[PDB]
Amino acid sequence: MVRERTFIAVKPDGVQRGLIGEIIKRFEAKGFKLAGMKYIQASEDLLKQHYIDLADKPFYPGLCKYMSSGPVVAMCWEGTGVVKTARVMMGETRPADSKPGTIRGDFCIEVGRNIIHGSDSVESANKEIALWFKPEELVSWTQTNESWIYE
Amino acid sequence: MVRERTFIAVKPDGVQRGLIGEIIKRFEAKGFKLAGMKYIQASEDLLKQHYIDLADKPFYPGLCKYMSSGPVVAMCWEGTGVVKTARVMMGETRPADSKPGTIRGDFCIEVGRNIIHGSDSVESANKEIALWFKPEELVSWTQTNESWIYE
Amino acid sequence: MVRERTFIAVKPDGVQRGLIGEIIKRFEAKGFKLAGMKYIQASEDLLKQHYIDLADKPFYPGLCKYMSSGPVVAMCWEGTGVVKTARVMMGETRPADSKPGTIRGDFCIEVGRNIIHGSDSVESANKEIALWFKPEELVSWTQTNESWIYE
Amino acid sequence: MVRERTFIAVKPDGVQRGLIGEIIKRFEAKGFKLAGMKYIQASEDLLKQHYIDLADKPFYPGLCKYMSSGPVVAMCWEGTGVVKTARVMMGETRPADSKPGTIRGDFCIEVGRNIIHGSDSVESANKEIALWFKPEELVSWTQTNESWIYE
Amino acid sequence: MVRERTFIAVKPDGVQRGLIGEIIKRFEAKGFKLAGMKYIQASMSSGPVVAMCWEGTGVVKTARVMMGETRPADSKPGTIRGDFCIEVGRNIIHGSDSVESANKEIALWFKPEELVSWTQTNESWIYE
Amino acid sequence: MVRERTFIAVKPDGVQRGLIGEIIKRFEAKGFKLAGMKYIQASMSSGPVVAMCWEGTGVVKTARVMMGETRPADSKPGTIRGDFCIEVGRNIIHGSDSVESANKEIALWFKPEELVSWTQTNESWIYE
Ligand SMILES: Nc1ncnc2c1ncn2[C@@H]1O[C@H](COP(=O)(O)OP(=O)(O)O)[C@@H](O)[C@H]1O
Ligand SMILES: Nc1ncnc2c1ncn2[C@@H]1O[C@H](COP(=O)(O)OP(=O)(O)O)[C@@H](O)[C@H]1O
Ligand SMILES: Nc1ncnc2c1ncn2[C@@H]1O[C@H](COP(=O)(O)OP(=O)(O)O)[C@@H](O)[C@H]1O
Ligand SMILES: Nc1ncnc2c1ncn2[C@@H]1O[C@H](COP(=O)(O)OP(=O)(O)O)[C@@H](O)[C@H]1O
Ligand SMILES: [Mg+2]
Ligand SMILES: [Mg+2]
Ligand SMILES: [Mg+2]
Ligand SMILES: [Mg+2]
Repeated sequence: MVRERTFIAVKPDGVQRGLIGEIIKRFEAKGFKLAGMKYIQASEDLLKQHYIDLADKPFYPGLCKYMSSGPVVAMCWEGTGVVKTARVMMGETRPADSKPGTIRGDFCIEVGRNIIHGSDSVESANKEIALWFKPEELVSWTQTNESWIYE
Repeated sequence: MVRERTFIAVKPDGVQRGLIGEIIKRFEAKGFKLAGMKYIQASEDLLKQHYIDLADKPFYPGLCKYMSSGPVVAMCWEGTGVVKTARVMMGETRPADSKPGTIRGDFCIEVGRNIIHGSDSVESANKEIALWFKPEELVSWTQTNESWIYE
Repeated sequence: MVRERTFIAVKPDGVQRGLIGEIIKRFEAKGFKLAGMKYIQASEDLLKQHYIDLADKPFYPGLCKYMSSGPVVAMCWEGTGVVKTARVMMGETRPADSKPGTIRGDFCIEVGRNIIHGSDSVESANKEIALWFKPEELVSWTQTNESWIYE
Repeated sequence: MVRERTFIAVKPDGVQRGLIGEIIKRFEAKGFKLAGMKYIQASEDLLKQHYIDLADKPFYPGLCKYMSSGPVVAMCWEGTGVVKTARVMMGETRPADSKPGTIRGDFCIEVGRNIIHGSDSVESANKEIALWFKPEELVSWTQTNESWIYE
Repeated sequence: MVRERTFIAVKPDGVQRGLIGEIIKRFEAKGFKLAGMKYIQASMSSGPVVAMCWEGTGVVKTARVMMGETRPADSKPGTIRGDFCIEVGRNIIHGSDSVESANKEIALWFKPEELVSWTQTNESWIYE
Repeated sequence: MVRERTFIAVKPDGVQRGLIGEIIKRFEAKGFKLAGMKYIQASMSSGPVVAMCWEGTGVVKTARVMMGETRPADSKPGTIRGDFCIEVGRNIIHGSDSVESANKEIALWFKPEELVSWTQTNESWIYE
């Protein structure tokens, strides 16, 4: 019964500013299915791998330390088109360019404090999910209202 | 003053997923006036006429079938530019193309389970409202703060 | 498959103050099932019958005229214990004695403007539902998530 | 400073009815600190131990069976008086006796589908937290505005 | 008609934790009328407070009910202190405990210029 | 650090329709800092307005985005005008259109005493 998945994380600013439930609420209200979830303080080296494609960018060392500075909520969300749709729901990388109604549009201001992460593509999602989740931490179950979300 | 009216329906998935109140609340908040409301399981005959323009589309027979599967909330809403504005508030026909902040943007995933209907034009609204409501079932009244909504 | 029902109405102040959706939202969120709904401007004589047991009270003539002064949303809600549970959700007859968290506790101030009505007992509900609803206006359907509300 | 901790679980009906975010959001809003969170379909063995005190109750075997039917959200929350206060926020064991404003008061109907669990005491919390979480899975951190929550 | 009035303040912890709008929304939703509002660091004085005067039938006692008990521990869910805080020294909001207190507190915090006379157009749907 | 500041007013239709708290909650949620607040009938003057000064990086243009277009008809859902109103003459809120406008509007509506200097303790989670 399996459907596309993506990796979503509430960043340390999201946790510190009390937005975990508000963020999850939006993904539930959309009809997406929660397949995995954990709360951790990730190591700086874990984040260096998560953001490996950015290793040469000037903000990278500070981004990885920052993302390891507090707990994060790591999540796997599942549904048709969830990878691209979640990005839409978050807004742009820069909150300044994110529209009201989006998570970043509604809740934050700066690119370095943009509360949330979502995979940018299916292949990125597959890598990120495997990096953060062990296979047994991914739950298979079926939403009773699946009939009303998918024909 | 009598203003423009549109026909809005909460589809069976919208009723089943408990979004009636949320949808009505968005229209009240916007400033529009409720002019008619009933709750029915519509006949397939009625829906075939409702969607008569799409009678040759592949999805037509399934659409009408599905829209008559359960109760819907049928509404008439009144206010300046309410036809085009209600459509903006719902989003695009496909939720995948709808923006966060809109009803479909926030709440659903698939074009076949897109929780709500709105007339696409004034002429469409005139036909639909007459199809769903008897004249005696429409309510004319004046919002006390209508002067804070309209100059 | 039938379960207890009650009659709930959004009074004219509830409609005028934009609380229809907020009220319905609360009954949906609770797990109750919407069985019937209509929007009407009820006659003063209909209300005189609705409130017949109060015919000798000083506020009665003014209460019946008032309740016929604007549109009301008439509803039948269904579920285990719904009659008594809905009253709890509304608060006391007097908003002054209704606790925050209740509909009257949150949204109004005076006994004569207390936004909502609910049947006080099963026998009252049976009478009120029959007075306001024709039998065909009552919808039989089954909430897909009934399994998660009732064991 | 290390403060009191409690074990809180979103039950399978709570997950299925899309109330994860809403529940977490209430605990964040109150000022409590998230100290642990995982998402699992628990073994029936684990639940039999979780509820071991109720092993002779008629509802016990069905309870454990049901709690292992789907994924639950397992949580550790931290703060002054969090054990007794979390229980207040959920309501009474039976939703019928729970007040509007509480989680069960707002969201459910039956004692067997009462969406959430909280430890009934500190000693119960110590056992439950150890049963559901390995030491390495609990997160110690400091809320930046903790000084606006505690003097 | 000028109705009963009470003093309500969002305390510095209320301002710091971003609860100003949430508190105001509750009093507006209830049907009470905002009569006065300012934002000041008074000369507790650990930061800005929102000082307010709300007006309506029985607003003094009702606003206290809406806040919850003095201690959040004794405050019920649905109330402001019940939903949003934990400790007695960090209980986010203040409300006058009587008409006399209210009258004194209003006079202390507000100049008469700062109490605005107006009528909610929906007043006839709130007050008989 | 003193950051950029803009003038925002809840218009009389905004006050009359009970949207003050809702508007404030949006600016608090976004992470902007309330710098000044009053409530007055200015000498449009058809009733009370809530006058505010909000502070943060890019607050002038961002607050305009949060409001939506000048006309609610062109305002998108999610925005204040998009969610809550219909006509251009009843568009509930005002925001300065530039830093220069903001500076002038703030000076016009607020005395320097009424701009409170403070720091959100969560500032380090909003600003790098
Ligand atoms: N110019 C920048 N300055 C500081 N931080 C940045 C910048 N660009 C990106 N970041 C941070 O790095 C994270 C990952 O970057 P990237 O993968 O490019 O964006 P996204 O999160 O949209 O996929 C961003 O979410 C943001 O927190
Ligand atoms: N390609 C499609 N496949 C399935 N159902 C569709 C498709 N396109 C439209 N529908 C359904 O038919 C309904 C009516 O179509 P249409 O009138 O074109 O759109 P709208 O609802 O936006 O007015 C849509 O709301 C949608 O639920
Ligand atoms: N003392 C009173 N003064 C004015 N109106 C009243 C009074 N008591 C009751 N009412 C109005 O009459 C309605 C019906 O009264 P009743 O059936 O006694 O209360 P309830 O609505 O709780 O069943 C109330 O909801 C209220 O609007
Ligand atoms: N009489 C009952 N019938 C069915 N299930 C029950 C009954 N009483 C309790 N339960 C279930 O067992 C759970 C555990 O019981 P208990 O520990 O007594 O209550 P609480 O959950 O409030 O701590 C309850 O939350 C409820 O879901
Ligand atoms: Mg990237
Ligand atoms: Mg169409
Ligand atoms: Mg009665
Ligand atoms: Mg127990």
